[PDB]
Amino acid sequence: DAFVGTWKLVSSENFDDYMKELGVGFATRKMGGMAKPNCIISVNGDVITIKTESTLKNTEISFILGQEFDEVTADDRKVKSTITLDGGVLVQVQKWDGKSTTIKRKREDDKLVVECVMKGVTCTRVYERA
Ligand SMILES: O=C(O)c1ccccc1NC(=O)N1CCc2ccccc21
Repeated sequence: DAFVGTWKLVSSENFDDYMKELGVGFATRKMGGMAKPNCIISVNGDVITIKTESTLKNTEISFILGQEFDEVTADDRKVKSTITLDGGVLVQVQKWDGKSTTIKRKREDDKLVVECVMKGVTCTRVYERA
């Protein structure tokens, strides 16, 4: 849809603070912060696939909107994820150990804008088409 494509990170705001709030350690935050991932989004019927690729870590999820799934995150959290489409926004919640974080993926002009919230910390990651 609006989301399908190959996208490259072009800017990041507050990612270090977000990783800290998630409980990511210093060494991993150091490696993660200077990464410039690509994100490849595809759809085949009910099933959406999001691949996030980088030099030091690749992840992939495939899901059906509204259907909870188990996910191991890039930082090795074992979470329950649910992704829904709300007003053109892909809204992902990840739940684990009584905590949650929300990851919203939105299309804005030429950008794929990713807003990540954990407690008081909001991180914005901006991607453009490769
Ligand atoms: O990066 C993002 O914008 C991102 C945004 C929302 C949710 C997950 C994310 N990131 C992610 O899944 N990965 C995978 C591998 C890797 C290496 C370095 C930094 C990040 C990531």
